[PDB]
Amino acid sequence: SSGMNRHTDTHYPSLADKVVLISGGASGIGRAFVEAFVAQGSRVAFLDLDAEAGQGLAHALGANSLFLPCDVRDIERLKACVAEVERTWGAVDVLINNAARDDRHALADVSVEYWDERMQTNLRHAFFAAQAVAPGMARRGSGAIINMGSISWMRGRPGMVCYTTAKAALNGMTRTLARELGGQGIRINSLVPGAIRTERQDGLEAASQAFIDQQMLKFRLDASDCARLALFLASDDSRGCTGQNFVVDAGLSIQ
Amino acid sequence: SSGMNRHTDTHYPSLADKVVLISGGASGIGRAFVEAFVAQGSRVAFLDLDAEAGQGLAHALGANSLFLPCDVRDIERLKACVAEVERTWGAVDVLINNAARDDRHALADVSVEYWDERMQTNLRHAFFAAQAVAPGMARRGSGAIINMGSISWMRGRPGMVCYTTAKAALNGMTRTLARELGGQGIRINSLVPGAIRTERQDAAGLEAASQAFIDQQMLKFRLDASDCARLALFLASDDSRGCTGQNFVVDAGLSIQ
Amino acid sequence: SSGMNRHTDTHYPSLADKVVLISGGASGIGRAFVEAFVAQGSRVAFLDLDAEAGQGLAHALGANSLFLPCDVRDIERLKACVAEVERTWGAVDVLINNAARDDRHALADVSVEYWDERMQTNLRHAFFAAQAVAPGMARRGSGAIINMGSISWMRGRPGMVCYTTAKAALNGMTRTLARELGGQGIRINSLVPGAIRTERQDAAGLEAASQAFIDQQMLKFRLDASDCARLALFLASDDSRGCTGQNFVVDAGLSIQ
Amino acid sequence: SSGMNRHTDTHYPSLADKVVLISGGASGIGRAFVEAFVAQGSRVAFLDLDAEAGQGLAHALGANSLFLPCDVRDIERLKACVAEVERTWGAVDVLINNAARDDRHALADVSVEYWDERMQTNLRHAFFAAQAVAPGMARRGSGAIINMGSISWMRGRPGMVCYTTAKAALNGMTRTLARELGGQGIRINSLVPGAIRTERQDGLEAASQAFIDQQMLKFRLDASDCARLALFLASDDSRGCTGQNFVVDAGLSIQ
Ligand SMILES: O=S(=O)(O)C[C@H]1O[C@@H](O)[C@H](O)[C@@H](O)[C@@H]1O
Ligand SMILES: O=S(=O)(O)C[C@H]1O[C@@H](O)[C@H](O)[C@@H](O)[C@@H]1O
Repeated sequence: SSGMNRHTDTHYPSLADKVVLISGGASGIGRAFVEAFVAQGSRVAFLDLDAEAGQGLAHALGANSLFLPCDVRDIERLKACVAEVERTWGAVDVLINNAARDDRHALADVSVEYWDERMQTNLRHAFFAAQAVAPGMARRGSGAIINMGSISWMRGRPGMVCYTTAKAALNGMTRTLARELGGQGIRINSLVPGAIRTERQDGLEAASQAFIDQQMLKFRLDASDCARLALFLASDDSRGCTGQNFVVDAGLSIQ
Repeated sequence: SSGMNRHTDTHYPSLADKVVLISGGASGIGRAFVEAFVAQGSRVAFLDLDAEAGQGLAHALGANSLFLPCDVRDIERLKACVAEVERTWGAVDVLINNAARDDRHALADVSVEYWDERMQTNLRHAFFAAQAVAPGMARRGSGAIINMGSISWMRGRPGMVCYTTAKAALNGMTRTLARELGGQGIRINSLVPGAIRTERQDAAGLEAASQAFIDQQMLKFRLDASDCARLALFLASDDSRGCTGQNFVVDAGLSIQ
Repeated sequence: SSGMNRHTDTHYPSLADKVVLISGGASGIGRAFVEAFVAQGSRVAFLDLDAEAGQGLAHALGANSLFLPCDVRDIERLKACVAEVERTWGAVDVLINNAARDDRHALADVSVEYWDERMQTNLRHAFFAAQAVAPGMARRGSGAIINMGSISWMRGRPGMVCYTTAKAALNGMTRTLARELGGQGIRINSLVPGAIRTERQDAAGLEAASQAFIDQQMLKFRLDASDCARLALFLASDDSRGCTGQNFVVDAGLSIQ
Repeated sequence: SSGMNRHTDTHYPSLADKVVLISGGASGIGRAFVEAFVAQGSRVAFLDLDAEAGQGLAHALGANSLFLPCDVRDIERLKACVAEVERTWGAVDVLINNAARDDRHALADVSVEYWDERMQTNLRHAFFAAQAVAPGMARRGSGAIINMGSISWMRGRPGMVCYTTAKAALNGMTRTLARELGGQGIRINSLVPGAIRTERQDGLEAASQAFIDQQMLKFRLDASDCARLALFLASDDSRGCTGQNFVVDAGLSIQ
């Protein structure tokens, strides 16, 4: 549907028909992933807590989109969501661990409850999602995982320790998973965005200018920038790339 | 006390009388830290699950050593241990988040409970220990934190996802905490060992695996606990006052292959 | 032309008509770049020392290919090659600094002359080529530079100090040039291959060394020139418009061991 | 002499009597190295182009200091300086490749001559100095090399391409030299300072404040900070450390 952004004019034949699963798929960056892969003729499942946003997006994208309600905190539901995707469409080809919560929080204010919940929301699911997709990928002898990283921990960004720490954790999990699963044909990399303009983000003008001034390239990045990178990392054109970060940040991380 | 490993012949005057707190202090690398700082005239508190090992080591080291029993999974006890150190000796000067569990485990087999507990044992405590020491450090306007890292995740070592992932997490937490707390005078770095010969790590066979480390390393000798302790002393002293947010890798080149 | 490796089935509309300049273009990885961009409807100029290889390849590819003979050590010729490309086709859109010499050499034996020439062959040209393309890019307000990096220095590979040192130098030059030129619309990244099977790299024995790469890699297959070209196309296209200052490693995991 | 800074109160017994060689030793950071190691009872040789500054410093430090005039561009003189140190005191124990020129220069203005000279002044000597000291170290079965790095290339600092590029080059040379020479007992690491206040550096107040605001620790670093790190990297307390960077920058590189 021509009202939904295709994100790129590039055409990746290797993406047609591939089974893509994306967490936090109903808004922002995750929504853009969903749209971009749909536009490449992939069969795209997405998970999200927001049922009405989820169903509206699936309605807009049509029958090559599948919306599954899921609180990623709930690993049991997460593994059921995976099982359901497998039954419908077969083994996942591409997993994008995208779901995350970047609510700001001061070091001194974090309680044990808040820490644990933030870790469950930002880190734990990425591991279990990978664990769930892996055996089916291995049966086929191929598959691709993309962990959404962040330059925040790289730049040592203060004021959201749980989020930055989870993100840092994914940096390592990418490397060890790449080794653990590479022998099975599965490649795992991390897509690492800079400051991406989305609806959810936000004096807005002022903060946007500060990003431009800090960046090497003097324009704002958006969700399309992420999705273009994702398509490449999913396609057969990145077949030899594993264990690695790919940073799309207009230079924000190098200051 | 006359039989104790001092770990180095170096003397750091800035370490005398400093309050040092170390988790997993009763054996292996943690024990070496405790000995080394004691030998520099620091006041060293240490936490460990093993009460008998803890009390024997504190008895051997004497009155500038303080052993507090603590399961680091238990945040409430962790915070009580800190508060007790503070009441005894004042604000902590040096925190070393050392406690960890590197038991091997297969990716495919990890359950939700195993994951959570491994994360609590390897990661969570390091944040809360930091949070507990911070206010007292800030009141003074100075302090140092050392997070024990690992080259395992850097080398993408398989077969212990929870441990390597926690270690990678500490890599990030170092950087953000360094920024968040630096305005208060607190510096935070990660000490990142390679393959350290210890009693646990030990437990040809052993000989063969030890040779493979030497063959893979750039320097052809086995690193031990003392190598870690010497690095820790430097990172605690006034000679590293300006260093923060950073890794310091003591690995004889194992991570560069 | 009907017999030519296209390298990928992907189609990048943004690459059509773009002016692509590639050093060491006549063989191996450089030749693959030339073929791949030609297959996307780019206008591709390439530089190489080997005149007969160069002219045959341009003859095989046709009128959207332009071969300029060039010794990259000779900066004057390098700048003349650039100016000639500019006059033919306009401002370069994509520069790929690919020319290099990875001949093995012992640390202890390197002379002052060998060092200088190896640095001129492996490093110097990449800066001057960048400097030559920059003004034309800036006039348009857009452009992309790709510096061929190597995992060799990352893995601290011995036995070719000048090559690994040049490659490490490019790692830094990428970052500073990205900042220095980004205000003009120019993005700059490094494509960093692992162990690429080529005719030269080839020249059990071969079989045994090839197996050792597979055993050391995370993905159990040999990478080739096409793997590099596919990465290059992405880094040149509008799909990487926002990426700058960065490494992109295509190494099947060889650098993480 | 109590007019010359000792830089630290720490005492490293393993440094007593060790033969230390430092390039660009007569001013700024290099001078501080010379003073600090002298104060630890090392036998310290230093190289510098400035003969009067060199001789004044050697005069202040006494007979455990040795000043050799040397233009590091001249590799022949560099290798003679090394040979002379070896003859006087024996094999070098510690080499600090410090000599460098950080004159600012725009990308478009660099000529071929300027590039080559900057590379000879900033990079080439570090390799040849290492090559010269190595065989003597290997005979003994021990030695330590410290390459002065810089966070400038890490932070992608514009406006001095030759300097930042040389510095980046040393980052790699450290790793490969560590492997090449490790089997001989020689360790090689890079000491990587942030923005160090020296006499040569420099509205000065304003620029100094901007460094404090950018840094995680809110004080200015000085030459002493570098020397304290150098002593550790030279001593037996870092015996197991090789191939690595050690960054002393108050957090400036993580922004
Ligand atoms: O061999 S590495 O994993 O590269 C380095 C070492 O890291 C440690 O934290 C592990 O507990 C060791 O078992 C391991 O040997
Ligand atoms: O084996 S690595 O040195 O780690 C990767 C590869 O890097 C290339 O630039 C070298 O020219 C190859 O000869 C080498 O195989």
